[PDB]
Amino acid sequence: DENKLNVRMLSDVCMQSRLLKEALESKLPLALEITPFSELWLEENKPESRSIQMLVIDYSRISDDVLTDYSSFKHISCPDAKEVIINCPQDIEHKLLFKWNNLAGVFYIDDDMDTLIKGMSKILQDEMWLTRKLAQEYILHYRAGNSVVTSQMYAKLTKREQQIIKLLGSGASNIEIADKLFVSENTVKTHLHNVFKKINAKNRLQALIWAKNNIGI
Amino acid sequence: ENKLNVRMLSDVCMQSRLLKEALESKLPLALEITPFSELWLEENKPESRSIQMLVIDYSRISDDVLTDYSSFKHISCPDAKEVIINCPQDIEHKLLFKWNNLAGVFYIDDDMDTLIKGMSKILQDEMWLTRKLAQEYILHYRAGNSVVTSQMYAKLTKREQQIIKLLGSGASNIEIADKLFVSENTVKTHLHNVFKKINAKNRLQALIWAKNNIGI
Ligand SMILES: Nc1nc2c(ncn2[C@@H]2O[C@@H]3COP(=O)(O)O[C@H]4[C@@H](O)[C@H](n5cnc6c(=O)[nH]c(N)nc65)O[C@@H]4COP(=O)(O)O[C@H]3[C@H]2O)c(=O)[nH]1
Ligand SMILES: Nc1nc2c(ncn2[C@@H]2O[C@@H]3COP(=O)(O)O[C@H]4[C@@H](O)[C@H](n5cnc6c(=O)[nH]c(N)nc65)O[C@@H]4COP(=O)(O)O[C@H]3[C@H]2O)c(=O)[nH]1
Repeated sequence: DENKLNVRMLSDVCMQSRLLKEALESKLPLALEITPFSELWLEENKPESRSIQMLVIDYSRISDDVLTDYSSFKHISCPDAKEVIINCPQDIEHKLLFKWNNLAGVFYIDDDMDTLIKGMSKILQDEMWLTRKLAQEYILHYRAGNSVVTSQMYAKLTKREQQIIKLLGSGASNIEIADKLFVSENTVKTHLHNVFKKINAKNRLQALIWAKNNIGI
Repeated sequence: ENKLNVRMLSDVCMQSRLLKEALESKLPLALEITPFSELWLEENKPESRSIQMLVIDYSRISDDVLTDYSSFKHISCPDAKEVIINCPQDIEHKLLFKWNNLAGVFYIDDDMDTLIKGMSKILQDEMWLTRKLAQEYILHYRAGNSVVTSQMYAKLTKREQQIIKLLGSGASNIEIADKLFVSENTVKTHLHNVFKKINAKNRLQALIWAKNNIGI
């Protein structure tokens, strides 16, 4: 429906998902389609993807190897879409949540539907549904001048590889990188191919988008 | 009681609880949710013996939890009915026979109206099986066939096969060393290598495995 909010839920399709989809569409002015993380890469360049206004991210189906796929999907098709996490672990580390650049709300593995509908309805009115502590962490962090939280994959790279990535995620060219590290152009090309694991970049654009969101000062 | 004691093997999450609510509100049953990975903790609880139905969520199932399942079923609720949900449309019928009390299958794309319709037929002691699936049962069992040999079995070495096959007849350690003319501590050492592949925490799991996985 043209009237409704275009929402895309990253999860399995199954009895439960479809039940959830039904439950949401019943009580809120939104049109939800389900797309598994594994299939995200196929939606990246579809025209209808550009119309998503909200991603419902099912944390209980998330994994490190789908993350690069997510980041390039977000940036390519719907960078302005809000993001909402469901099934978040209670004991989750606040800074791990900061990678969701448009995080609008978090719903926890043991939240009931009363809560999901109450929160979702507030998000749809452009409110946030964040916990007090979580809110406080944002403020502390950001207000104190910090932005990106450097991920774990990065810290697992060799020195050459780190240096080469840092630059990439500043938008440097291959040749630009070569010249800053005093190295052959094909040299850096060869490191990047190694770096496309486990960052998991199917290509350069991906990695470059990975870098911008995953490696910070 | 007054309600059927149903246990659903699945993740706990928004969706699962939604499903549980949806089920409990349309049928006379009391559902609790227990994740596969956590099944071994429930194996020896008193309340596990009260389970009358297992709703097995195929989408959350893997081979490493299977031997955990078969020992749980047999120790705690061998007579409980089994009902599969989120089954792949294209699943190979023979693979389904390992559920000794299968009563119903629900497929990845079945809607709730179908879930409620079948569950009610099951609660009336009817089955919710596809025409072909029913047919495959008859063809197979009618022709006197029994356990379908797993893929895990076919993967281990002839030595290990021979030793397992005998275990899955209920032979002793020494009885096995003696049929294969081998050292008693030799068979013990193969079993350990097998328990790893099979995923048996112990010998009991192992032999409950062989019974359900290594006919004929
Ligand atoms: N009277 C009052 N109490 C407050 C307020 N803020 C926090 N609390 C208390 O602190 C508990 C946990 O807050 P939370 O971690 O932010 O976690 C909250 C928050 O994440 C969400 N939530 C509940 N209601 C609202 C709401 O009206 N607005 C927003 N933005 N979030 C809410 O649900 C979670 C648990 O809700 P509770 O069971 O109510 O549990 C709340 C409530 O007992 C407040 O402004 N007024
Ligand atoms: N009028 C009639 N048509 C039959 C009969 N048996 C099978 N069909 C036709 O065959 C289709 C697929 O059969 P199925 O694999 O058993 O697959 C069926 C079966 O697994 C289940 N189902 C539907 N209704 C019933 C029911 O009343 N009893 C049982 N036991 N299963 C049902 O849902 C699946 C899809 O159902 P359908 O959309 O109806 O699609 C059914 C229906 O079009 C029958 O006895 N009478």
